[PDB]
Amino acid sequence: KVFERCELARTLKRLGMDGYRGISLANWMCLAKWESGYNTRATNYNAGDRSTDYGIFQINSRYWCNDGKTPGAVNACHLSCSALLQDNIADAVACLKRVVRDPQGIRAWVAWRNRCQNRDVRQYVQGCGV
Ligand SMILES: CC(=O)N[C@@H]1[C@@H](O)[C@H](O[C@@H]2O[C@H](CO)[C@@H](O[C@@H]3O[C@H](CO)[C@@H](O)[C@H](O)[C@H]3NC(C)=O)[C@H](O)[C@H]2NC(C)=O)[C@@H](CO)O[C@H]1O
Repeated sequence: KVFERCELARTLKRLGMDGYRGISLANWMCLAKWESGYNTRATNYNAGDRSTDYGIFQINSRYWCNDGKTPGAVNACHLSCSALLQDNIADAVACLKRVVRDPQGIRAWVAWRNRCQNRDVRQYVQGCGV
């Protein structure tokens, strides 16, 4: 499903996203916007290493989830990539929390790096009452 901006903001806040590991909700909002357009069914196949990015947060199948088709997969989230394609994003949020705990943190998300890092992201949560 495709979340409406404020609907997503409220869901993430409710799931403990606001300030997680020091990262703001607006930053998470910007990340989701540019990674998937708030679409939980979004998938991106990377011909290079044969890995795929899954869900609203576009989490990669080589290091975080298992899709059974990616070489050298690590499955750090100990979760099937299918759970990252659900309308209910609780599983995705739990894996995202694991992803960010690694050394490079939020820099793990290229779209966030390109369109959010070092920029003003206050607009993504404006008028959402979060
Ligand atoms: C959200 C998402 O799935 N993003 C993907 C990126 O996370 C991914 O980058 C790679 O992540 C792994 C795991 O964090 C990096 O290896 C970790 O790096 C630390 C410190 O360097 C090391 O101590 C860990 O052992 C190591 N993990 C393992 C299991 O080896 C890896 O270096 C990251 N790659 C790069 C190029 O920075 C990228 C690329 O795979 O894809 C995103 O979709």
